[PDB]
This record gives sequence, C-alpha cells and structure tokens, in this order.
Amino acid sequence: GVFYYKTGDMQTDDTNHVRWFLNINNENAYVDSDIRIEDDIQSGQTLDIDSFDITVNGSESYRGQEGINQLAQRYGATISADSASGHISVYIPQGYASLNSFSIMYLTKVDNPDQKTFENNSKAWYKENGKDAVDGKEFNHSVANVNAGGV
Repeated sequence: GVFYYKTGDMQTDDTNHVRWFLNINNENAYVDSDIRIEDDIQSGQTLDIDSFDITVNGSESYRGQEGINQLAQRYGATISADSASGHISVYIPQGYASLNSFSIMYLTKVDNPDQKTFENNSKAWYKENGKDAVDGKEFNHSVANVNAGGV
C-alpha cells in the first residue's frame, strides 16, 4: 500500500485550514498504466483552489493555478478541481508517472469551526509494474480539529 496514500493535518498556527496531501507513486515505481486519483473532500471545509502545491520527486515544486498549468505541460498531469462539490481529479499519463513521485498538497478552509474531524476521501486507479492493477481502491483520511483535548 505504499504506491498511493493520502494524509493531512491541521497545524496549531492555522486552525482555519486543513492541509491535505495526495502522495502518488511514492516509491518512484515503473507504472504500466496512467494514474487516476478521484478525490472528494468531505463536508465542513472548502477547497482553496489557489493553495495547490505539487512536489515532484521531493524537489521540484509547482504552486497555485499557474503551477497546475506548468505541471500539465511538464508531466501531462492534470489536476481538475471543483470547490463547489469538493471534487478533485488527478490524471497522470503512464509515461510521466513512471519513476516520478508526486505529492499534491492543497488546503481546505474550515467552514464549521466546531466540527470534530475533517475528512477527505479518494479512490485510485493505477498499475505498478509487476503488480496487479488497483481499480478504484479507497484511500481516505481524517484530520482531528485541533480547536475541538488529546487523542
């Protein structure tokens, strides 16, 4: 389960946002297919479309809406987001997915400050070289609201 996962966190210095990370091809594997991630941000928070920050191979950073356009040019990797619905689609073509790790960070704005946890759900489609295809397996994550303690 290393190929793809999502995580997130809320920092004490920014309790009005949740930071989410879609971490794709984390072991820099060869891929036998395109990669598709379908992400649905759960209620109580709103995607900040300007907050996207994509790191490739832990070094190259692509920031904001222009960064998304540059990432599309360099890696054919498209990020489509709809703040209204909380839906994010990521597509990375096979040729650019291979050997490259992608960490897609975005922020959501907390809409319900008293809400106990913030959730982000995703599903992934990919085929790593020498491994069975993963066909829409779920990768979800919950972040505890640091405003609403010790867990």
